[PDB]
Amino acid sequence: SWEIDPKDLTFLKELGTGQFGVVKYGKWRGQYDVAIKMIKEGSMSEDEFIEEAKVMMNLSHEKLVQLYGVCTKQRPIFIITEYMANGCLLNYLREMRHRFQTQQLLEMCKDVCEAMEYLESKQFLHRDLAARNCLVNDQGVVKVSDFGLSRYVLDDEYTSSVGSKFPVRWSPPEVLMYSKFSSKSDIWAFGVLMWEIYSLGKMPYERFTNSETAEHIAQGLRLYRPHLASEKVYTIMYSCWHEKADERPTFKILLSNILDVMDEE
Ligand SMILES: Cn1cc(Nc2nccc(-c3ccc4c(c3)CN(C3COC3)CC[C@H]4NC(=O)c3cn(C(C)(C)C)nn3)n2)cn1
Repeated sequence: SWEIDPKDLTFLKELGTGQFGVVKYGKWRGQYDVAIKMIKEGSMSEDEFIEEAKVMMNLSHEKLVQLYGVCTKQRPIFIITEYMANGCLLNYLREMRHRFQTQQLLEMCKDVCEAMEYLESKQFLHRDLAARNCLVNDQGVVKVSDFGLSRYVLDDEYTSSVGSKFPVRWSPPEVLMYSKFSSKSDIWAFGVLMWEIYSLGKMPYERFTNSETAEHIAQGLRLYRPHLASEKVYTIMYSCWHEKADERPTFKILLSNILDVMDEE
């Protein structure tokens, strides 16, 4: 049921390369757009991912990039997902031609927050939430992508909290200090994502290295208000960065807060 026949795929354009190698745009059965991850040899814990894929198939939300199936009888294995015509949110934000209105930026936050409230309701962690792991469709809707996949990455530079690819700038102090992941580390990352959206894709802590960032966060330094964020919007993103994880909100509370600011606005 989770298996797609790779003979049903037509490959049409290369999208780029991520942690697991090349991703392509194609058609399924001559008709339906898909994205196809071609998993590079050595990059993924494949047997564990294949077992988890059964669970991921049943995650379905309008603001989550849908997993359609896997092709596992051959190597490389393929992961087939919903196709998002406008690519990753980070690059979308950096395209100044869009001249975004702050109401559009708030709606991007709401899109992500609805997806994360859904994953929270299933006790499912994203584990690498960030604008680079969200995607944008042809209607400008933002959806959350590649949730949970961090668990199957074999590259130590990504897994090690001091590795060159670890998401230091999206991590709370208890992750940096103790590798304590929880719902509340996804919360922290979501606040950084809101900051990315309102900063039109600037790098968080852009004047600092990863090592310096970890030191400053531990000492209580925080990101500060982006020029395009109202005071009420900044209060929501800042609430995600309480030092004490248990003082951070849930995604349900964050969603209610975002909807309130939409009414103000
Ligand atoms: C340009 N573009 C793209 C579309 N559409 C579209 N639609 C659906 C999916 C995709 C897509 C999804 C993921 C990735 C790419 C594409 C390739 N992408 C390149 C740079 O930007 C093109 C790099 C990132 C890659 N990340 C991973 O594979 C990945 C990462 N993780 C971790 C969580 C870090 C473990 N796990 N999997 N792209 C339109 N234009």
